[PDB]
Amino acid sequence: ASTGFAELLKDRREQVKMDHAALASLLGETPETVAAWENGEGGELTLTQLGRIAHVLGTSIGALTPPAGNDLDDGVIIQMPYYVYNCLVRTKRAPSLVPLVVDVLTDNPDDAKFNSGHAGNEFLFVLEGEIHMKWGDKENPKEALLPTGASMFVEEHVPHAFTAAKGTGSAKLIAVNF
Amino acid sequence: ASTGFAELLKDRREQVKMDHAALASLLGETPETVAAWENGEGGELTLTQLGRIAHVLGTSIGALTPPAGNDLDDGVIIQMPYYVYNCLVRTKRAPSLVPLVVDVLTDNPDDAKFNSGHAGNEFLFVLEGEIHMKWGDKENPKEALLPTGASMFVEEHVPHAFTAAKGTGSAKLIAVNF
Amino acid sequence: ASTGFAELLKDRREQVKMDHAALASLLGETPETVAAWENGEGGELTLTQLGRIAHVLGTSIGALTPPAGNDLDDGVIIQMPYVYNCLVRTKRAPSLVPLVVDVLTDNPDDAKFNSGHAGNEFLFVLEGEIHMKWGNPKEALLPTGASMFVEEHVPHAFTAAKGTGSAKLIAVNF
Amino acid sequence: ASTGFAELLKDRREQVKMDHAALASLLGETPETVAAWENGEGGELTLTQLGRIAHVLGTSIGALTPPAGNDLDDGVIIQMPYVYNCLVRTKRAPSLVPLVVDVLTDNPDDAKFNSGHAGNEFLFVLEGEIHMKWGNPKEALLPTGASMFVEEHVPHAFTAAKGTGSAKLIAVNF
Ligand SMILES: C[C@H](O)CP(=O)(O)O
Ligand SMILES: C[C@H](O)CP(=O)(O)O
Ligand SMILES: C[C@H](O)CP(=O)(O)O
Ligand SMILES: C[C@H](O)CP(=O)(O)O
Ligand SMILES: [Fe+2]
Ligand SMILES: [Fe+2]
Ligand SMILES: [Fe+2]
Ligand SMILES: [Fe+2]
Repeated sequence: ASTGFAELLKDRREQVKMDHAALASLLGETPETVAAWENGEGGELTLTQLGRIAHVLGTSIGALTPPAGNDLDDGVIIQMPYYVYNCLVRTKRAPSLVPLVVDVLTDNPDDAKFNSGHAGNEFLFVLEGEIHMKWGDKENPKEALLPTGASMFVEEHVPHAFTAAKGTGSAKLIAVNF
Repeated sequence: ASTGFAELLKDRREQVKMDHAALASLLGETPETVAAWENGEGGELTLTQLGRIAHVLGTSIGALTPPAGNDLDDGVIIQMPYYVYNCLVRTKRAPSLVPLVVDVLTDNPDDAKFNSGHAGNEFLFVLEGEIHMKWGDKENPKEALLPTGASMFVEEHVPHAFTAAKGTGSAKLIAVNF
Repeated sequence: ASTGFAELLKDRREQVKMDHAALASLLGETPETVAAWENGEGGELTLTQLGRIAHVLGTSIGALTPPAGNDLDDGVIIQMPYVYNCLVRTKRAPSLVPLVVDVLTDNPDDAKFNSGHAGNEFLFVLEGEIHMKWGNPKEALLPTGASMFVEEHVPHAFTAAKGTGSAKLIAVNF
Repeated sequence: ASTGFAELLKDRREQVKMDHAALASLLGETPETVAAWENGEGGELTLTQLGRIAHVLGTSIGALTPPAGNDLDDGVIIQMPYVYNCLVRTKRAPSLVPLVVDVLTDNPDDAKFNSGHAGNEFLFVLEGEIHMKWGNPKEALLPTGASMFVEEHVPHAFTAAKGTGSAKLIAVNF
């Protein structure tokens, strides 16, 4: 984080044609301190201070910090084996990827509590049982009965909810947010 | 396609400050014909001709044609239920999404024929049996044994191959390219 | 175009697990015809036909066609020297449209609005003084040397300052 | 920053099915502390600590922090008027760095190279004549009014034409 910030900070400062002294003057620091940050010593900078640094450099904290990181072994990562979520493999190389095996333990559609929508698309596959899906306007939603083997796609932000089909006991589906 | 091209063409032409006559002069057409295209009559234009139109407008055919389209019902789309691929739900709103249930009928790892890699990331989940996965350099690859319930992530372009574990008969996995 | 399409078609087809025959039936074509397109023989396909091919493959025409192309000389392109005088453009950055605009009207009371662009815009006052209007509009009198940024979709108009005759701006859309 | 982080933290946490206690244990914090961060009280978290929070949540610090912000006035920002004279910039388009460069060296034999930028660059010769070098370099003598495009990462240098004293360019990085 500190090494990444060090590199990114120096890139942005040079990009806006500021020297150490110029940047220091806008941040209540000495140019020696800014030089220190560009040397990896920014580790203890606060979120608040980071916001100010991003601001004077006309950018975001995100632009001054390193990407999530690489946790892959030559391109891949493997994970061994009302609602219980069994989280599947995730990776910093694709942060929005959140795959899950969901056991649905309520078979009363009236218990379907709607989301407000997701950032990111979602793919679903019914592994066991039958699912009663609802989506859209929670006040008056669309509905579908998804039997085992059915597959579904839910676009970003579309609110949804589901339970197992009425009186069918329980259902299991795999849900992949990407 | 014609209506979309009509709108996009007129947008680009105006964006580069060209009038009908100017654009027509670069394409061996009359300005009336270009006006016609911007009126939805470009339907019979050839791929070759489209390439030339994109070229003189300093852009790509893609920039002059409409996006894939919307096949969703209020945000969602549902599909009812050596290798056999059972294609799951797809959508033009997320073209790169290609989910599959793969039945692996060869349990001889020596039969694993490597890919050359995918455009797009890939999430996998072993539904049945045990999978013998290989990835990377086909000449000397990485390998892992994925039992039922295991989940895996393969980064874009990483070549891979798989069969069921030696002498285990057959395996089944769900593979989601996104 | 034909060769780029041949490569992208094959890739997409393989991507959706379709063999020549599978794709051909959906289009009402023979499998040899599809093989021919992937052999670079798709040059005469019409826009409408491309739309059908993209549709059955669940994608766009753009996803099956090559990028703009490269017109740079080792990464560079140069151009030697209301009236629009178009500056250098490149297929490597299509949305870049730099211009030298001659503003020949100096009656702000009669400026006309450009309902907004798709894309941001950077401007620099080359000569004279400009009277800019945007967004009961927001306004600004801008002397030579002044610079400005206009966000995508923001409507705006320009005129030379009241009775100053004319002015020049550099406008860079990107 | 604190409020943006509070919102993004909660969203990401919910996204990975973690309740306050689940996230707190991984960080060696109490669940009340996490609740406090989502209550906008994360202002004093250090860069290193943010790195740990992002790590356990399998994302980047950037994904948990707000966008640059808005400094426009109804979509517009203006700026009234080798030496770099910085023109208008905006947090709504951070990579836009327009400049008026005073080229005070007129000995091409002694130009020095900028090993390439991250991002494209558009240039326009304001005054005098420029001697550009890029990429045994490629070269070009550019009179006033000439314009040019330099693709990302392409090394380049500028000097006024041999013995012409000085020149001025407008360089727009985007
Ligand atoms: C829990 C929420 O109500 C449903 P999810 O997050 O699985 O989409
Ligand atoms: C068939 C190829 O060899 C493997 P896939 O396309 O499932 O990744
Ligand atoms: C400079 C101006 O932005 C040119 P217009 O938008 O009116 O085409
Ligand atoms: C105009 C030039 O591109 C400025 P530099 O790249 O040398 O910083
Ligand atoms: Fe969901
Ligand atoms: Fe694959
Ligand atoms: Fe404009
Ligand atoms: Fe440069």
